[PDB]
Amino acid sequence: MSVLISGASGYIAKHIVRVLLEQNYKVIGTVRSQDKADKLLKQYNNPNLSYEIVPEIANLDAFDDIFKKHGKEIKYVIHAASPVNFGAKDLEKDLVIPAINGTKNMFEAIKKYAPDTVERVVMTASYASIMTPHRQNDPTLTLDEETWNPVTEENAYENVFTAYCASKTFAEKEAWKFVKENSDAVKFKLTTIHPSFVFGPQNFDEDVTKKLNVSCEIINGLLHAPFDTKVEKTHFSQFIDVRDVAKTHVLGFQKDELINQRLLLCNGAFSQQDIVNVFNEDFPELKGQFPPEDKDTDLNKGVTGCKIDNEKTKKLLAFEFTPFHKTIHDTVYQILHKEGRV
Ligand SMILES: NC(=O)c1ccc[n+]([C@@H]2O[C@H](COP(=O)([O-])OP(=O)(O)OC[C@H]3O[C@@H](n4cnc5c(N)ncnc54)[C@H](OP(=O)(O)O)[C@@H]3O)[C@@H](O)[C@H]2O)c1
Repeated sequence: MSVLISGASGYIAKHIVRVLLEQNYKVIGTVRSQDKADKLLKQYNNPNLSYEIVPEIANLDAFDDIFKKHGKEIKYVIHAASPVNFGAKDLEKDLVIPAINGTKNMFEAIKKYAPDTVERVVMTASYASIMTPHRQNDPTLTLDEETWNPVTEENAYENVFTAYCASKTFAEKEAWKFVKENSDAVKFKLTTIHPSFVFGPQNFDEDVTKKLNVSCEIINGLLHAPFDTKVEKTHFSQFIDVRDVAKTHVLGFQKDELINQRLLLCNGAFSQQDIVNVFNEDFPELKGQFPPEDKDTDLNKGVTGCKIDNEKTKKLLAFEFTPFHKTIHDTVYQILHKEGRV
């Protein structure tokens, strides 16, 4: 019963792999290069961990070799690989295609090589496949676990963000379509996880680099912004802590009540200024080294944008989510401590 995790070098995946190893699972991670496999193996230093090389999830039958090799021992699959970095003017080839093709590739590989062996697939979708991007600030829209981003292929590429959100939406659509079309052929049950913007520390301190992964780069850029930088105080989106996201993925293949569930991971609205306020509150001795405190935010005026109804998700998961102030605090502390400032 090993666990296969797609895209094991990224921000969220490294936490997922940490939780899996905490629970004594045997783990096979997918990474682009031997280069990245070598560094990861030294970071975890755990004999239960191995990596296979998948250079490009969009390519033909990308995951077939893994299942030809380990098909008999893999019992659970976490499909977390999807493009988050991409050329702003290659939205199809860098973003939508690998999102969709990586998902078809993973599911077809299971059907071809382990149809009666793989028991559960937990797929990292996104809050982006549930929400409507241009209605994040609309309090009359309520989102729940059965809501879908209505983006179409025609209007998907309005800008880089709608494109990414469409990439997650189209990929998830294909996953459920595959599941409904192959109920009797393949044995695995699918669970999708839908994080909103994921904040929290990098799994390893050494991965605190000059530029972080996209979601935490939001925090990192605000933390290093000149004191006079204009900070938006208007509602931006929902957040979730990476450690809750990692925990949720692992539960996702363990708990039978999470079968066929879309899990909506949000724990609070925020603006950029709400993040900046944590800097000033929690590290007052650094006041002036980053933009100032301002309590006049949408959030502090009762303004949180579209309504999040994830009561079903919270009941199913049963563990309590990490609050915003702590998530931001831990992100910031790890950066400042790495820099020798606190
Ligand atoms: N706010 C968030 O962070 C957030 C929210 C909702 C959902 N998600 C989803 O969580 C998952 C991980 O996101 P993240 O924040 O951890 O960003 P990340 O650090 O950039 O991780 C992305 C992972 O997927 C790999 N990947 C992307 N495209 C690939 C491709 N075409 N072929 C092979 N590997 C590919 C990446 O490897 P390389 O770096 O080597 O290319 C990396 O390991 C993604 O599916 C993302 O859509 C993230």
